[PDB]
Amino acid sequence: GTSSAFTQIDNFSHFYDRGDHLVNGKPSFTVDQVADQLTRSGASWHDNDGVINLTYTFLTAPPVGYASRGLGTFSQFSALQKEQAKLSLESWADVAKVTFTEGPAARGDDGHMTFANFSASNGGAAFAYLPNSSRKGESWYLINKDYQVNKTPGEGNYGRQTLTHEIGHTLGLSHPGDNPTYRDAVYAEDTRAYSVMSYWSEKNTGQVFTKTGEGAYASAPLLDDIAAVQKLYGANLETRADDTVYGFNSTADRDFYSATSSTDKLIFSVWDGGGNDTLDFSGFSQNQKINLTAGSFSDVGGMTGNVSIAQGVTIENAIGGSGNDLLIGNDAANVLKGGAGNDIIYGGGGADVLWGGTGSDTFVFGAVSDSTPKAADIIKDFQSGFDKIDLTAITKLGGLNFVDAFTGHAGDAIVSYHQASNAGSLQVDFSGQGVADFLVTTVGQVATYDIVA
Ligand SMILES: [Ca+2]
Ligand SMILES: [Ca+2]
Ligand SMILES: [Ca+2]
Ligand SMILES: [Ca+2]
Ligand SMILES: [Ca+2]
Ligand SMILES: [Ca+2]
Repeated sequence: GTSSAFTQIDNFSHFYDRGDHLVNGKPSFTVDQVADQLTRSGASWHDNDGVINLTYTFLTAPPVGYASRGLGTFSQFSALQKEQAKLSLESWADVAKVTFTEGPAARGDDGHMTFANFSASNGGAAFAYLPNSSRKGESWYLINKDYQVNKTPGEGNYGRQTLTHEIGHTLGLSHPGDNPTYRDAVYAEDTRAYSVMSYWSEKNTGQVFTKTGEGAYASAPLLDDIAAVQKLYGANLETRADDTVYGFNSTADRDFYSATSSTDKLIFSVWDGGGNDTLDFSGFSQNQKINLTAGSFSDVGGMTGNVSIAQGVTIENAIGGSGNDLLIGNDAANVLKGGAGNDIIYGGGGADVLWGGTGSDTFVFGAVSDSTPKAADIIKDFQSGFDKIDLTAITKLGGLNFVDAFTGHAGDAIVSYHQASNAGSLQVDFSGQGVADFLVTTVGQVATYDIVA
């Protein structure tokens, strides 16, 4: 078998797997299947220029026929609502080839949107219309003494998500399914851990974002939402195409991607167009499980399944926090830093740069191809006696035979050290061809007792 360290890596790596199985008695849908699901109405703005350019207006007066909508008193968006609406619009624009410019309907635009408030509860908390309807572009928001949610929308609260969700609807995204409860969902992932369009909380799928008495809602399009809107209008590859840091020390310039304190409740799906990027969750003291696999979920900031990387996005680096984290790389050359605490770092393919940080860290390898002589991982701060290099997924605990030179037998391993440069290495001949087919180099000596095989 394998060590518990690898099992933990393997477990988390698969913990959020989707497709071809039942969850909560419902079929689990992959991202692509949800994208089909969320665009099942067939409605969309139409372009040609390859981009959908929409204009939008913050209504200053009721439109003709307004009074017949049974909405009561009309009111214009306050400056705060406009501000939040613009951030919400932007977060959609960041991921799909759609643009939102404030202004009156124009001949050259591809459609027009309107935002306004109403005061009669009978109208519902808020609502919008698909782009193929006669009220295409419109989204309305309730505000009265009894319902104050839309009055102060802000990063992380339902007021901001409402804006995001309603705009999503005007873009062509329908709700995940047709009193109803999650039990009536058509697919397992119909919760707001996967999509802001869902009416059901993340607790239905097991994720934990916050506790009772507190609200925590993704401010921007989540994983399936991104997939859905990109299916409709194409992926916007131009956003954040240079190097980008997400989380703490964020350079993404988006409130929902920024963290400044250990108590921040991050709920986002990373959309990124290119460059060498990092998920920096170093400011957190809670245990995290960061997965750089495209389309995968991570447990960040003491929460679970709250962070994800969109399909088609390559994120290269991850920085754990103070807790006992799991860091999982992808096929690219990754820089993974555990931070303080006892971490389990898995590089995956390519030559990775691993940092344990203080504590007692474990560097896991699941396949020979993870770290070869021609493309080897480098653990830049290996602390012998405390850190470990785990090869159990490869050896299945069969053990290794530490020697000074490969004898041609499968399982031979060579622990070397070059004092003059404080550089160490673990070479292994798994195939037994008489030469190393697996290599890991370190900064700091490595001893046979630091290896788990
Ligand atoms: Ca980037
Ligand atoms: Ca990248
Ligand atoms: Ca850590
Ligand atoms: Ca550490
Ligand atoms: Ca990698
Ligand atoms: Ca690797």
